[PDB]
Amino acid sequence: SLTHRKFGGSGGSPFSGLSSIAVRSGSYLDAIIIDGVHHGGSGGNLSPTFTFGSGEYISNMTIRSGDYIDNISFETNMGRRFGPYGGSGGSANTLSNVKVIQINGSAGDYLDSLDIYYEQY
Amino acid sequence: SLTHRKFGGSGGSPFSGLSSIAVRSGSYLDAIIIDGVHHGGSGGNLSPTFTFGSGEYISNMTIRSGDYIDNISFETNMGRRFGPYGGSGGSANTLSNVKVIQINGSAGDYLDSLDIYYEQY
Ligand SMILES: OC[C@H]1O[C@@H](O)[C@H](O)[C@@H](O)[C@@H]1O
Ligand SMILES: OC[C@H]1O[C@@H](O)[C@H](O)[C@@H](O)[C@@H]1O
Ligand SMILES: OC[C@H]1O[C@@H](O)[C@H](O)[C@@H](O)[C@@H]1O
Ligand SMILES: OC[C@H]1O[C@@H](O)[C@H](O)[C@@H](O)[C@@H]1O
Ligand SMILES: OC[C@H]1O[C@@H](O)[C@H](O)[C@@H](O)[C@@H]1O
Ligand SMILES: OC[C@H]1O[C@@H](O)[C@H](O)[C@@H](O)[C@@H]1O
Repeated sequence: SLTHRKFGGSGGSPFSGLSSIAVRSGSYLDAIIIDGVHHGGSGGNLSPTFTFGSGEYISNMTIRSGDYIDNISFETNMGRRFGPYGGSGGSANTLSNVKVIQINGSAGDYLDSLDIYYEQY
Repeated sequence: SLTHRKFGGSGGSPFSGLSSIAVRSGSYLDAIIIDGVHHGGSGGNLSPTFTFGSGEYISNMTIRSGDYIDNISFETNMGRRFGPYGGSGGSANTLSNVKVIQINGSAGDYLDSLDIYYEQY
């Protein structure tokens, strides 16, 4: 189970460890690039990079998947969008009214899977 | 509800969105640097960067804090240690037998606070 703990005082401006996302994609997601770190293979084409502002987070997301991640799109709490990138294989699954905290996953030559850590509202 | 969800298939090798950590420190934590992205001020001295290997995550952490983050130390499941860095002020608190998932927080000229998301085992 996901939990959290706060340490420290009340000062300063908020930040998140999740800074940016890009992907390489063709018919599948070949790779996801998190904070500049490449996870996956060398196929497909490189998307533009989406950089989160302060206070910004993924609030809704659609992931198409089967054996691999086929496609990703998301929208933030500030009305910004990323994607869709990828193909039309697999089946869709959507998250709505969330706050994504972290993106982990598994990868080889492709992005096999995403493990999304989030608050569900 | 804090939760997580897996999308996709069974293949590939796990990765984390939290790839590396460094700090600037003196008597306090001046800054935390997450996947190279700086949060905090330019005081103190810059630590080496700690980069997580495959299958490696933070398993134990000690944070000293008061009005700021005074000190951080952690150990991974592979037995590698980071820190301690910072000073001897504040009060200590420890996470034990965890998997750290994400590090968020707040910062100004110093690291004011951390919000650590983790699984407790
Ligand atoms: O995304 C999976 C594959 O889709 C194909 O259409 C592209 O030509 C490849 O480079 C890519 O690896
Ligand atoms: O996720 C990659 C592929 O997995 C297969 O199991 C599905 O049948 C395809 O629709 C999908 O494109
Ligand atoms: O990413 C697609 C695949 O790439 C291969 O190189 C890995 O060994 C598989 O486990 C994985 O399913
Ligand atoms: O970490 C708090 C402060 O500690 C002092 O010992 C250092 O000289 C400063 O550069 C630093 O900003
Ligand atoms: O965290 C910065 C400082 O906060 C104060 O509230 C504590 O009394 C000090 O011990 C600590 O060094
Ligand atoms: O980070 C320590 C301090 O730096 C200042 O610049 C900010 O205005 C304070 O909110 C913060 O507590």
